[PDB]
Amino acid sequence: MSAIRDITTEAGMAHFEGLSDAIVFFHKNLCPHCKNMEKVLDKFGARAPQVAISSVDSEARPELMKELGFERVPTLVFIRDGKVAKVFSGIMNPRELQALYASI
Repeated sequence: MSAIRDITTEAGMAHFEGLSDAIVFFHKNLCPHCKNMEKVLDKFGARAPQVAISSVDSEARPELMKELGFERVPTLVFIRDGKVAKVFSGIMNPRELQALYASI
């Protein structure tokens, strides 16, 4: 169990138009690599109640990835005022993810 769950039911620009401060993780089904970042985001969100964090299957949501320029990779996307304010593809530890968020 963790606070980071797959949401396809509302995601992308039409959900971003409603939000003030949020984070979306574009994970994949097969690849073991994506599965780690959920545990990182859980520990990151546990001490930050005021940000809306979720994940989303990039193989179910490929029409969005076309607009941000993503290929097939574990991408963290950060939304402020409904605008993409910060973005990166890959994995990191929860110590260093604090500086990534602080940079925004």
